[PDB]
Amino acid sequence: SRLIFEHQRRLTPPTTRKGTITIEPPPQLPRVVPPSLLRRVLPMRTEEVDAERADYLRYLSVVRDNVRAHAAEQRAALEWSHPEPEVLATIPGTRRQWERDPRDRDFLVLRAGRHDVPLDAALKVKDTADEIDLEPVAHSALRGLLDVQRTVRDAPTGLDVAKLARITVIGEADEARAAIRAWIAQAVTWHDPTMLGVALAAPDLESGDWSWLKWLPHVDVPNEADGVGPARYLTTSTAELRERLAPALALKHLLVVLDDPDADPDDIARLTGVTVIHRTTELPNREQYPDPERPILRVADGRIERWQVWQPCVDVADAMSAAEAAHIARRLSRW
Amino acid sequence: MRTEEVDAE
Repeated sequence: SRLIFEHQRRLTPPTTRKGTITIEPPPQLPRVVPPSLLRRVLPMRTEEVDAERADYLRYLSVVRDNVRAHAAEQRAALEWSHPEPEVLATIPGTRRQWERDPRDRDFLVLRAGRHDVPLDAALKVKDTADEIDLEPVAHSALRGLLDVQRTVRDAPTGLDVAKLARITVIGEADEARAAIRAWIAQAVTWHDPTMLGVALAAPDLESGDWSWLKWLPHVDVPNEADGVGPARYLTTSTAELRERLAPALALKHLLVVLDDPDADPDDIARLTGVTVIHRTTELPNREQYPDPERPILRVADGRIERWQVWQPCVDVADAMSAAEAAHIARRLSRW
Repeated sequence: MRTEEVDAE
């Protein structure tokens, strides 16, 4: 029925030299004596301090170039490991499909869009002064540097799921199912179908809606045919999906999604990593400062605005379409 | 040492 895949090694994109770039503090406002016309009318004065200013600014330029190289490495890696939700149509073929392993820094991380990643490198200066006054035209430059070259511009974000255990989106219907299908495909595509599992419950499953999990062998079961479908956990009842997963519930990671806002949300959990996803109708208003785990997510036009006290947390969201996911499943069912 | 020096301190 299906072909065979062999565990060819993963390729390595050049990682980050995650060190501690250090910057020398500027000079210390050298005291300038009065010009004194008497000894200035013949035809440690400004010339020397200007020379020193120029030297420090040159040094600063060099450091800026180096940190930009580091930023280039970082964006290169992050683009390599979370491509845009169209290239993934071509990935199921080549030797990079199950290229994610539990030893690798990117594991069970699900891309959702592009915004400012804070440049994991250090950027620490060794300031040792007790409010001594530093030269104005150097300190100004260093300060104006340490704020714009510290955060990478729009970069592939990460909605990691290895330490969330619950995701609950809020907002319009299909805008939600978009980001959901998006990162759920991005998840299944990179990791061995023998390593992580997914579950579904929805009323109109086979209508161009959640049907598309048909050809999915990530939703599979061990030792069961179900006639045509791998496991076809794809259902409409909640506790029924639980029972279909009750033996599978026990590490193969589990990803249970629920297109139903009602029908007893939070009824399996609340375990040790098995993640639940549930689209909700409406929000809490005074949540007790939601834990970074099991958080709240609102879907704007192109934002995925987190819930904190609105901290958009994504400025351009990654959205998928239904038919695209359909063609994804179709292509991937081959190997 | 110029007067204008200490006056600056």
